[PDB]
Amino acid sequence: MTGAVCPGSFDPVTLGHLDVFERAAAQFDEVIVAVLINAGMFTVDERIEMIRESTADLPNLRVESGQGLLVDFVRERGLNAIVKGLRTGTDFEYELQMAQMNKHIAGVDTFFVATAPAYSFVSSSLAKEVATYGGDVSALLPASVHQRLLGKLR
Amino acid sequence: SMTGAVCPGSFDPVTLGHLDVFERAAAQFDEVIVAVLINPNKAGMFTVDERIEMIRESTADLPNLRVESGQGLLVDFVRERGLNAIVKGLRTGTDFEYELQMAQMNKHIAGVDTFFVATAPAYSFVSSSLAKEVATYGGDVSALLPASVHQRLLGKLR
Amino acid sequence: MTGAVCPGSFDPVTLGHLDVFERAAAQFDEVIVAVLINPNKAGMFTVDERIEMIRESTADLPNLRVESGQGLLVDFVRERGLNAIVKGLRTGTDFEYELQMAQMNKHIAGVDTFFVATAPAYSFVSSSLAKEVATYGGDVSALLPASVHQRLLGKLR
Amino acid sequence: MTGAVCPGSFDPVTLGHLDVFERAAAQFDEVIVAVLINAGMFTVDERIEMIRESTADLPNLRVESGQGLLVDFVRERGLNAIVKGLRTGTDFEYELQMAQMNKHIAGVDTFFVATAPAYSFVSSSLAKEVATYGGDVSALLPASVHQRLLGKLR
Amino acid sequence: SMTGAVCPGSFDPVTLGHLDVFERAAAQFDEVIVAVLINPNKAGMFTVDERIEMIRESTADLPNLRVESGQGLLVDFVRERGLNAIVKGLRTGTDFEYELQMAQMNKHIAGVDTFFVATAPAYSFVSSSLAKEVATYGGDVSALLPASVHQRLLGKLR
Amino acid sequence: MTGAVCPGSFDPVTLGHLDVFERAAAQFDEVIVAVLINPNKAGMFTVDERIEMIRESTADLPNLRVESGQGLLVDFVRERGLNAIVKGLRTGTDFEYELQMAQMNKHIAGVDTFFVATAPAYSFVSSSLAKEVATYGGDVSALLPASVHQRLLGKLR
Ligand SMILES: O=C(O)c1cc2ccccc2cc1O
Ligand SMILES: O=C(O)c1cc2ccccc2cc1O
Ligand SMILES: O=C(O)c1cc2ccccc2cc1O
Ligand SMILES: O=C(O)c1cc2ccccc2cc1O
Repeated sequence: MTGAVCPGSFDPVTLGHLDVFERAAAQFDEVIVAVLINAGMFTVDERIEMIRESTADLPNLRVESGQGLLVDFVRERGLNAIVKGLRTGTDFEYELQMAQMNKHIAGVDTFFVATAPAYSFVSSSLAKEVATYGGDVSALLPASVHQRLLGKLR
Repeated sequence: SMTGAVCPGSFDPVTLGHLDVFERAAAQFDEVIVAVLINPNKAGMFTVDERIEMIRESTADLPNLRVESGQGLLVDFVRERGLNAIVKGLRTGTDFEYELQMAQMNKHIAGVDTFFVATAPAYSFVSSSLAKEVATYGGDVSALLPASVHQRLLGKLR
Repeated sequence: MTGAVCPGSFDPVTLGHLDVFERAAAQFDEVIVAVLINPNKAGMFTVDERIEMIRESTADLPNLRVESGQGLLVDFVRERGLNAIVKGLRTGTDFEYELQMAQMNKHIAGVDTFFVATAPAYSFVSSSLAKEVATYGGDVSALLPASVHQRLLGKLR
Repeated sequence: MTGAVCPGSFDPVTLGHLDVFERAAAQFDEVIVAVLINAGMFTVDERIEMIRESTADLPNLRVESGQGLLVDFVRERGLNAIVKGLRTGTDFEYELQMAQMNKHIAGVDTFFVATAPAYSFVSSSLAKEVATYGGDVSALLPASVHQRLLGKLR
Repeated sequence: SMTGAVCPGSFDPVTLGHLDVFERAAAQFDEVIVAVLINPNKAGMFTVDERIEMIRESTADLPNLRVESGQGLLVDFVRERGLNAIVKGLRTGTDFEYELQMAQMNKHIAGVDTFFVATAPAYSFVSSSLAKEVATYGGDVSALLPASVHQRLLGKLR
Repeated sequence: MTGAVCPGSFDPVTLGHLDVFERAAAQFDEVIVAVLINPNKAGMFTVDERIEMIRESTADLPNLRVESGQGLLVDFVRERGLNAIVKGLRTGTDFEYELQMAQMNKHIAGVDTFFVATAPAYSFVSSSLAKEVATYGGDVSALLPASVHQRLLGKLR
């Protein structure tokens, strides 16, 4: 009965995120993608849909929204592990501070894994920015997500 | 002879990480001034008087440390009090590259030195901002703050 | 034939920037300083002021020119028939973010980014820190070109 | 049937290592501590004994020695995950390079987890050095290990 | 006008990460010299001639790039050839702080500039040393090295 | 009453080190430069040479003294009734390792470590890089005190 939570705002989910989801799904019996309710581009419902569409081939993964402390989200589902992806530009020092705080207040472990090099420079924010000015980010997002992004811009 | 250093911050609220730095500064310098920043824009959770009071309660055993508020250029605060050293603490999550930039700038414009000290591992992941955030949602940060600060913090959230 | 673009908001240009401009001008046949303007946030200096301050402090570099733009840097670069960006490094540079942007810029447009460390004397000035220090009276005269310093004090007063 | 490998030379195992072992053991069904055969202080057999003694309360953990590529060690046991601890002084950039190489050549994922703050500054090398000159490292090593270290020095 | 840069290393053997840097330098400078270090102490896997040959095969499409061996101070190699720029690549695992130190030193003693460029993500985790180590134990690094280098490497291991 | 120890192998002392010595001497009542010797590896300079080069370049600091030692730094510090180390930071400093050692030193002996950044002009010299550069003829005269430079060239010849 192993399991981990993969947190984020995912506005929108990128192939970097999906790579991490797939690795978590391959190494834990159960994975929950935790979508933060927090001024963004997609609604929570749209963000969940896009992740669900992109993870249809991962039977042991589900997608849920949440608010407040991540460790409460994790513990209320009977788990005590977080899997977080690393990419170029991740503020790792801040992630370490939060990992140590999260272990202290709730006994939740955080496992970090590097995203694949091909997806190591995409972020939700940079993808939106580049797409806004007509840059081609189609190789960096799930095909579904890419078309919905184009819709939001145009 | 008379040595001295300034320990700067907003301290909203003071944490055990801050206190650890205060104690080390007070042990190594004849005089220490904790400089509490007043910021006219972003008003935090505690007033400047409340922040000073919380620092004074926490540093009651440090006779050579005093607490003062201030505004503007830190190196002016320092030099106005006849000193020319700043002691700053490092924790997990400190933007150290930015701290180094500011240290080199402060040396250049006013001849003030900056000494960095790492907080104890037990207190290395607390920050004022993260403590407030965790406490707001009912997380237990009582092991990371002075006892009286924790009491006051619970009060401000109700 | 060779050429590079040196990008920034330059609000105002510092001696750190000028050091990088000079090195690029010495190593490439042409250099274009790209003054990138955000149409949705005014800086301290207008575009014409920014360009004027750069021109006055680069007058001894015959192969350097200054132009403003907005939107994607790689479009600015490519529309001028170039394929290289030269970016300075200083103390406090978010290099991980710069690397992310460099890899994205190469991916979307085939543009290369070359980083160069600014001289130690100029390694701790930034436009933002110079403005902050000068706002509260600190002496930044040694860190900014003559074309900038008193104009900066002017804006603050 | 989840599982991970925790690699090292462990010469000797520290409480920082043990903290990582315990977290891996809590989050994966099976954990293998992989002890490198590589000029050190303890023999491979002694290093294994010390880890086994220190992990007696972890029923799903075993300890084995090995040589050559770590990913071959991992894959030959039917697993494809490595759990590696982080401490103050870890050369993380090099660990990331190796993680990306290991994923490329064998499809093995590497999960990084920060050791507890109390154990974040001990290393096998620094513990030996300090102990050699009479420094007290008893709070940083398993009680068994500490006494055997004293034996090797005296 | 005539611009130029030197790309230094031991290249034992050259990798696709190196080649990526070579290609970018050759695209941006009128002339590029790949400088192959001879070290009298630590003799690696390939002789200097073999290393030069492997680089030349890999750079056959770069007419403005040439390969030369050298010894001693890199800035002397650079200045002796009438140049004053070095182009160095960055990958995962590069000791960048040390590279910055050396760049500032090289500017100070000889007025030589150093331009850093990040290798493509696909080639960002290969290094000469790690490629040899993985290959020695039968790992497949053929996607990370030029085709002829891979062939030669398999030969040296038998 | 107050005091700090400035440790290193100082083989040879650089202007980066001297900058740190001067700042410590200005901020503490006494400063001891601790020349740490490895009995199992000879450096370029003997202990007496190292100490002599430091004394000659610190003659204008009346509250600084120079002593050699070996073994645990914290024993050197504590046996002199002190409890503070002052260590310089430069470009290329392995700060993560320095932090690890600082936390260990606090744990085993209660000794505090204060880090200070050396001046930008001296931020890229190290004993090791100065020796390497000078070995192959590079000019490091501006990075080392007069007490060192020609003695260094002497050793290399
Ligand atoms: O930082 C996050 O990504 C985050 C995601 C959450 C997702 C669901 C509930 C709480 C959450 C808290 C977070 O800090
Ligand atoms: O950044 C600070 O912590 C700071 C504190 C001050 C405290 C008193 C006066 C000026 C100050 C300036 C600062 O930048
Ligand atoms: O780096 C290691 O810690 C390591 C441990 C091993 C342990 C057993 C077999 C191979 C191994 C290879 C390694 O690189
Ligand atoms: O570090 C190097 O890669 C290096 C290469 C050289 C190549 C040719 C001549 C001198 C050289 C000096 C170096 O430090």
